[PDB]
Amino acid sequence: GSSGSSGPDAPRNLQLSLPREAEGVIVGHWAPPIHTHGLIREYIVEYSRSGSKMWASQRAASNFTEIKNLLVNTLYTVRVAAVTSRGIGNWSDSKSITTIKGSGPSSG
Repeated sequence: GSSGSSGPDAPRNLQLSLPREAEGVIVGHWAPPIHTHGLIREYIVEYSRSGSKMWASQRAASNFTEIKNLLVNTLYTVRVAAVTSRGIGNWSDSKSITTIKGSGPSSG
């Protein structure tokens, strides 16, 4: 219900990055869980703007995903969770990453 016991079920080494060829996008990466109740069907990735009660979760075949449709120069919290035949398990150590507005030259 509410209680929670941190376990290996969830992934590790959560490192959020940004595509140098895509704006308002966040590439969340992680590692496989040390162990799992059963065969891992997939990995869900939930994200929400530091200032917004709206979390968006999506399915990811690999150990990473690409969260597009985001605001540049804005703190975004990402979190991955290992899914099993049953359902979603513990949530990985949520991480924060500040987006950027293009990684090009500076002219004005």
